[PDB]
Amino acid sequence: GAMGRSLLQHCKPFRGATKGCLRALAMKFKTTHAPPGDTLVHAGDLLTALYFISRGSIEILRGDVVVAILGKNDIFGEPLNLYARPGKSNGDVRALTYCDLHKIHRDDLLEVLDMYPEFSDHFWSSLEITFNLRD
Repeated sequence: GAMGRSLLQHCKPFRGATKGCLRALAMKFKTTHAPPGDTLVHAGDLLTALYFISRGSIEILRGDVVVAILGKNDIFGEPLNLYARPGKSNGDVRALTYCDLHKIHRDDLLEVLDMYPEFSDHFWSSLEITFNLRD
């Protein structure tokens, strides 16, 4: 489907997902369309979603200082497989330009990966989170 094809643009983490696995992931991902200036994550928020940027630019702030710019195929959040509870964000995440993001909630991603344990190992090993927001 269209979402599955969109997710494949994030090459390495989705490499090797079978049709059933990619379909199950795609059903839980949503496309977020953020206009300039919209804040996607506030400092201190629980890190309950993983974000893949499809296009557009994102500002990461620590305090009110811009500390990173993320763009196409960059990823932000925290690895979801390391703790039973979500961490809190060390920074604000805001759109610089119009942005299209693929967003999956933590609970939904972990539930899908329950059904695909070998893919889950590949996913967390090959995920290279561009900006780890864990405080």
